[PDB]
Amino acid sequence: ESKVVVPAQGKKITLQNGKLNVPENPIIPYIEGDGIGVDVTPAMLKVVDAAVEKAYKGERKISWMEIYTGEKSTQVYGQDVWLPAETLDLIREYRVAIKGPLTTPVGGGIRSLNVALRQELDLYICLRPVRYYQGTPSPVKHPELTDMVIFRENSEDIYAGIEWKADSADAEKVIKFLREEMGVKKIRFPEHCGIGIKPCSEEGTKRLVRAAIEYAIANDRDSVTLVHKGNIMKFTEGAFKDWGYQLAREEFGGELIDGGPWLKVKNPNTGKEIVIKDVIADAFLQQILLRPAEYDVIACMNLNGDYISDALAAQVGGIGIAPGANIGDECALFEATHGTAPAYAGQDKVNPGSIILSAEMMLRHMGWTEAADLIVKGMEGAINAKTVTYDFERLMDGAKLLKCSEFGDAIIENM
Amino acid sequence: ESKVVVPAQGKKITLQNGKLNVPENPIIPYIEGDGIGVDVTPAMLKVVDAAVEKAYKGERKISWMEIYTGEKSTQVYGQDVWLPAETLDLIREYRVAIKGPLTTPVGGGIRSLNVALRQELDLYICLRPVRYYQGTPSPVKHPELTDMVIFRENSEDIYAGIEWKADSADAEKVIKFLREEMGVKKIRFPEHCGIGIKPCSEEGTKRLVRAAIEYAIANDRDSVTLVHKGNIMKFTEGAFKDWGYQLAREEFGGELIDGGPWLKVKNPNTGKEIVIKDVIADAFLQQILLRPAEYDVIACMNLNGDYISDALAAQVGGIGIAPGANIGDECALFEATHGTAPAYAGQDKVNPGSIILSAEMMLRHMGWTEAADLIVKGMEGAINAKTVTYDFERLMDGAKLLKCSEFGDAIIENM
Ligand SMILES: [Mg+2]
Ligand SMILES: [Mg+2]
Repeated sequence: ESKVVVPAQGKKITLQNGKLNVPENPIIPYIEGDGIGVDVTPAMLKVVDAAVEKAYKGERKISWMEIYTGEKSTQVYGQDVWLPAETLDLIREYRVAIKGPLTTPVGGGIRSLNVALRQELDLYICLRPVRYYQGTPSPVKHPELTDMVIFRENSEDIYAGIEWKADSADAEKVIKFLREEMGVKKIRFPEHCGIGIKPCSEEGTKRLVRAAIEYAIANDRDSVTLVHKGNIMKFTEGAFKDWGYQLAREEFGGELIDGGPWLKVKNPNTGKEIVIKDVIADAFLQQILLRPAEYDVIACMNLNGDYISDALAAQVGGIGIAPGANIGDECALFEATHGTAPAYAGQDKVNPGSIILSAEMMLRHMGWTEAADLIVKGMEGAINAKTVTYDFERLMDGAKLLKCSEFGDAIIENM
Repeated sequence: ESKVVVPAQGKKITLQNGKLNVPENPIIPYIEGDGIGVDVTPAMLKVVDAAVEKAYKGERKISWMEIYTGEKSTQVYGQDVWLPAETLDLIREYRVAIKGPLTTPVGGGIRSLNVALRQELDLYICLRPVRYYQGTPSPVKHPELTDMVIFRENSEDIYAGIEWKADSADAEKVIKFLREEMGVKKIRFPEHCGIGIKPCSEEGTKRLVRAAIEYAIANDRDSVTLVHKGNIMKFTEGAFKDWGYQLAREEFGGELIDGGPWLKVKNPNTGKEIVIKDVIADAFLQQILLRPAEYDVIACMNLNGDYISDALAAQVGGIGIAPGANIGDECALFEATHGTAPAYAGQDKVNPGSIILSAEMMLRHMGWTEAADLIVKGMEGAINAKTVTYDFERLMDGAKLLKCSEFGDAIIENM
């Protein structure tokens, strides 16, 4: 029944002792993505192929394999198949995959497909690196001061999707339990009240922060900031902050700075002292504008990560080019972060920067750093050449308007 | 036992049929506020007195009455009295009060005093008007495009303070109920898991949005945008959005624009069609930078309001001068929005702009619009004269550094 055709030439990536074993001909699954995925994905495929072809001079080559999810899944596999079991099986099986913009339909009680993928594959790490690309028009005066890496927790928080509708039997049942058995007196209006649950575990926190610190060490980053709203949500957000610092101490030998609360972890490979600190979420949102240079690697919960990532993107003018990744212990799915933009779908005019940069993250994740570097090199040259897509062009003077595909080429030309 | 001395000259404000009856000599309670409250409050008192003295030419006069809350409450009433019952009684009794920056101690299991005040007095409306003041240094290129009014829900959300600590008996009890009786399977890690509850009621939503729309009408504002994360939290954030639009239809005759989802409410007094729309929270955080002019009156839940208000403030360079108000059906408490800054406490160097502007909101709320206008007029002249405090001065060239008190005078001089 499967419509997924595995490439004749191509070998599956394997995982052993926590390290990926990537052949020179890896099979990489890809989900086109709804809307503009039809435009961005082809550009991504061409630039990636160019990047690897150039980097390894024909020695290596990715064997792309199309898998389905979203609007296209229904057209391929049928009426109500928005996310086939095989897609989860395939991504897991092939360890590394990429996808275009996805959307979840309303009216059928279906929940976020993007979240379905993250949660079902236990892709607990949402990696969002936000940096500025010289030349990109931005709403701020000094976007270049932004060079941060977002480590957003992907398996917990209010995002779990645990909630009950107002007036429904369950909502009543839960509220009754809360007020009567839990002695909750802080529910301002118990009647006609929708209830949501916000979970946070020590293990969930530890693995995220652990991934963030290990990243700072690996990339010789200056600090890791734990963002949270612990002053209000002590047992969830405050706990995240507590466990974050605790992990820094327990596993990385973090020592106290001054009289607290900041810790310092000596990079075992560079001798550099990485600062482990924290800031309240609402203040952080101000500090990213006021003092962006003071920050680097960020570790936060699901919802905050969502907001923080979007805010950072907007500032540097990367709302349409922000790369993203969902990493887990067995597999990883890279994705275009922007929406589907159905109105422009098919016009070959949208900016492929997001998906392409996410593919650069993909290559780097596969250890193909030379190819990854070629993509970022291309991006910088193209953007800096003011030869861009409409979204950039409309905010500039003397820029050359390029089509989605044409921008792809521009990147290739600048490799 | 009370140490609160009521002014001999002065009359209490009364409320009838929803309207305040403010005498020419109203008694207005004020809480100094911890830290820099010691600096900002005196400046606020002097500027307000100057404003009213000038506006009404001696006819009217506020009789300030000091009440206590926070660090000062303990020094006045005793060891563990951070928030005396009389403070809540007094604010309620006098209908209108103002306060400096407040802080909640850690280690004693005490929860946010600021929230204690809002929730206990049922001050369900957190009004945060964010506008730019020509002259204030800002991190963005066009802060002048920001002229928004934030209507943040104050009695519900994850802010209610409903939560249980990881490994505690209650947390286990709740999680057990959730998994076993509620059939919850989305809790990634049930063990060592802190749990929080996020409530949202139809009534809580209706009164907030109702206050927001009535405000747009009263001030002839262009639109009301409902911010939310309904695509993930359907039964809480999505519900807020649903009830918001429903209210617009049910009580203000909102008609559909195009094919939805936007509605239009004709201002009964101006004939202007106010647009009722919505945007996902994370996108809004980007849209405030990218398209600030497209927005005006915002209606959102507690947590989002916190983030949105802080973000807007930072952009326009008003992190230290953003006014705020907690409005309810019986009383209202205006407040300095910034933190206490204990390090500068007593130095007479902090910017009093926040508390002063919050006092301008206070005067306007009392119907003393002439005095309110004098304060904003003073603010504009002082700021525009580049005769400012350190926080502004440090980011400018050729500006005259002024002390906290001195800036107060500058405002008065510009009335
Ligand atoms: Mg998003
Ligand atoms: Mg705050």
